[PDB]
Amino acid sequence: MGPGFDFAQAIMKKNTVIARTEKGEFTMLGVYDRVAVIPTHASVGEIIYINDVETRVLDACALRDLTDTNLEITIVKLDRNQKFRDIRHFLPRCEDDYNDAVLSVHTSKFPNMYIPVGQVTNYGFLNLGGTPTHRILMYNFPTRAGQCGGVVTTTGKVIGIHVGGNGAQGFAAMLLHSYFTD
Repeated sequence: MGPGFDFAQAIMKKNTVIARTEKGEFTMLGVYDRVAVIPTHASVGEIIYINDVETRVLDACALRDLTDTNLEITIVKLDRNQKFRDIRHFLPRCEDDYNDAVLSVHTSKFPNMYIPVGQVTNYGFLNLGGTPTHRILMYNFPTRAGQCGGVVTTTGKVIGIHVGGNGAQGFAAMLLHSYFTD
């Protein structure tokens, strides 16, 4: 409907796949080459379904900060026959607050879904499902089951992936450029 939804759609149309684990279907953001991200609670194993294709996982790493605190991001390298468009130049370098963000989801349950979530706070610490978690972004939208892995964007930046909610607020894990230096 506007330039925010334009940037979000450009990311969804080229840089997302539907990932299925034993814990459900997730939006999955491809970042570069065969490297993607997913919430750590997806519990990625040796095999994952990518757009309903059985795919070997070549590597999977649950990120933690240097205080050894959960970040809720898992970086996956996929045994896929095709590379993602490289979007690392759209990743923030530092922790920040944002205006006018969109949360975008693409699953069997929620195809072509875009939510204007508004202002995004650098919230920091969250007890997420009982797990102390750092680098959390917060937005005042009542997000629901099915939106985990959703991509959070502003115009020109891919800033996070949706990892939870409390019924009134939604929470995303930061994406930082430094996670994807090769």
